[PDB]
Amino acid sequence: DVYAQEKQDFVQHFSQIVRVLTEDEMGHPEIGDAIARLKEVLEYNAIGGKYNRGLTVVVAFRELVEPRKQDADSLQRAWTVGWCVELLQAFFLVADDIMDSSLTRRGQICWYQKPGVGLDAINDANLLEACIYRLLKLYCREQPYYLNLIELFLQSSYQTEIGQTLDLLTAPQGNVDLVRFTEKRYKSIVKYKTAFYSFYLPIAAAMYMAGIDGEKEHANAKKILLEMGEFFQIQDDYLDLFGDPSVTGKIGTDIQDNKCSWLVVQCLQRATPEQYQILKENYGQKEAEKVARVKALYEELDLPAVFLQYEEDSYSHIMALIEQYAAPLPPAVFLGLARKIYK
Amino acid sequence: DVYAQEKQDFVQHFSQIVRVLTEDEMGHPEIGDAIARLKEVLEYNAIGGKYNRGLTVVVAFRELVEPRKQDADSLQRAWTVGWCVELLQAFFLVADDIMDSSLTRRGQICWYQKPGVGLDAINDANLLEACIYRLLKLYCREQPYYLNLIELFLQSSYQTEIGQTLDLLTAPQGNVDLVRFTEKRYKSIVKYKTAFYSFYLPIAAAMYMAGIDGEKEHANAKKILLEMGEFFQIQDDYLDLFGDPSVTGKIGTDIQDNKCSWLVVQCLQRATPEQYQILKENYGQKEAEKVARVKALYEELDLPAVFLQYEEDSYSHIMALIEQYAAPLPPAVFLGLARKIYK
Ligand SMILES: O=P(O)(O)C(Nc1cncc(-c2ccc(OC3CC3)cc2)c1)P(=O)(O)O
Ligand SMILES: O=P(O)(O)C(Nc1cncc(-c2ccc(OC3CC3)cc2)c1)P(=O)(O)O
Ligand SMILES: [Mg+2]
Ligand SMILES: [Mg+2]
Ligand SMILES: [Mg+2]
Ligand SMILES: [Mg+2]
Ligand SMILES: [Mg+2]
Ligand SMILES: [Mg+2]
Repeated sequence: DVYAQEKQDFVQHFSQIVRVLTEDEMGHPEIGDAIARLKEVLEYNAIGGKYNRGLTVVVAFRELVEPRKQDADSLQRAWTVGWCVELLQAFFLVADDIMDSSLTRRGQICWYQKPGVGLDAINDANLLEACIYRLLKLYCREQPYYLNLIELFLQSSYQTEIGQTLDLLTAPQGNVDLVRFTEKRYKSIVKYKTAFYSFYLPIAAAMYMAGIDGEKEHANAKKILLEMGEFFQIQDDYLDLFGDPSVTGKIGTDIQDNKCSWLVVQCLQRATPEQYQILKENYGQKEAEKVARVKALYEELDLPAVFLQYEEDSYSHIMALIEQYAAPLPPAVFLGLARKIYK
Repeated sequence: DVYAQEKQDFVQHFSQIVRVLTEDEMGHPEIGDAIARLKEVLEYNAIGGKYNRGLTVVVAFRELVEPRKQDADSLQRAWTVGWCVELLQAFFLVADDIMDSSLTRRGQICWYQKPGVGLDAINDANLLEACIYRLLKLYCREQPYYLNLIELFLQSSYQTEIGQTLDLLTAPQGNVDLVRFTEKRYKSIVKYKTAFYSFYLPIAAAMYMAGIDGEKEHANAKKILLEMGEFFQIQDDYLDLFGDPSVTGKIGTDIQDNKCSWLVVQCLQRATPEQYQILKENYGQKEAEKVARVKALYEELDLPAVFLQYEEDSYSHIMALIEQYAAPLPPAVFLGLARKIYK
């Protein structure tokens, strides 16, 4: 497994990331304390996930750059850009945990819930974002792809924030939202909030690094990668309720938070008028027994079996798209990523 | 007054800003609702201030570009970059109001306190930031200063966030912070959190637009502008307690929030050991009568008279720096800005 090959080296590069985001400022002692808080934020929030998004940059970089061109410094730029994707994820999750009222993430208490943090985490999150652009500058400023990468990271943030905005608008707290939970809406939300940054962004970064900047090549990749990202979010929604928390590292809140989850969309498609009422009376509320009634309804409509069927169909579909749109890129780029997310 | 001259035109340009941040996406109807929320965020949070930071870009642009070079399109790029500074301010204040537990801003209830907003304002704030880079791209992508401006806005966010981090670390909630409130610390905080973005950023943007990109020219400007920004923050601290709220548009929270304010630093420099105890027992707490005891202590040490003296000295100092460091730039660039902030 090519991801598992490259993991140790990727993670080991983190202490260099952190040294450089501190060595950058030994000329300014007055900001010493702030830099120490930054280190602590990086350590708590950039570590402990699966690193799939960041590793995708590195794996794809290997497969796209001719190996005589993979010198020490280029590899280091690749690992650094991979870490920039992980920093963007860390930015997003720290903020999302506050907005979703979350408890745990990656198996530990959410950063904002730590005593002494609280809403200061808003600034913490934005420092994570700022780190991306400081790394790009320190490591890629003289490369012909520098501007492409900056604009890709910015554009990806914007798309993700537009996605989040739709996610929030579709889920107002304390209000019966069932009319709004449709398939068309669901697919838009997830395209913008997850698919661009989690799937297009890292492969696109590696494309740009390898000097593949053509509009058609990017557009072809993107047809594959946005569909994979949609499946990824549906799986994330399913696991929010049916996953095992010692594996997912987090406790699901989608029903309480009134979310336009794939599950609730599937539910609505199938429920009898009576079941529609159960959903209505119980969805989007804090009360544990209300949450449980919803979950029972989902199990009564074999939504877990529906998810298992959908996963097999989506896998066939994604593979068909790799057949249609991968060339001229190595199909292994996309296949290694599909292996990481299916089963 | 050159600021007052250019104001009407600046403000009128806002509806174009908003049209372009919406016309940009008529090819993507699925995100329609999100774009409507964006418009609403822009309207509530980018409007109602004094526009000094954004206007500084435009005023400075006029004074630095030779007028035969001030065509219709260049002016429009100037007003747009001015609006990018105002968007950055709007980003910062929306987030800062949540973190400082604020009530009002610019004479209306803070965005996050509106019913139905709450911590969704975190995403709202970040959309404001994203707008900057979308405007730079749409209006300045083909200009030789494009990258300079992107890197200046990013670097300015980073510095401001580092400043904020020091502000928060120096003011932990529910803890007696008096030992940490020193002059040296105070000056660092304000340099980073306010001075870079409020004073260096807008003049630097206009410098870059006029093709003045030299390291020494930027460094000279910056010596002037960071000192002005320090005075600006001290005045902001003074007004937090002693300003009239129908003028400031906001209610001050520095004493409750346990802030390393210029006032508390001045207080510590002057208090008898007994007064030091009053401060200690009353600073940083929610209780209205505790706040009032602190204010009475400040008045007992004639801190308002100390501020009035300091303002006159700082004004003389800034003017001396304009004499030393303005050339080769027109001194009117800096003088018009000092007129806007002193008295
Ligand atoms: O990991 P999670 O299950 O919590 C997913 N988290 C996730 C997925 N896709 C995008 C985000 C995200 C990104 C930025 C956000 O706001 C910050 C920009 C200000 C909020 C959420 C967060 P979700 O809440 O959508 O099920
Ligand atoms: O307008 P205010 O009196 O409230 C001043 N506001 C202000 C001045 N300088 C910088 C900020 C600022 C910028 C960004 C912030 O956090 C966002 C980056 C995430 C928080 C505060 C806010 P302050 O709270 O320092 O007296
Ligand atoms: Mg979440
Ligand atoms: Mg979420
Ligand atoms: Mg989820
Ligand atoms: Mg404030
Ligand atoms: Mg503040
Ligand atoms: Mg203030």
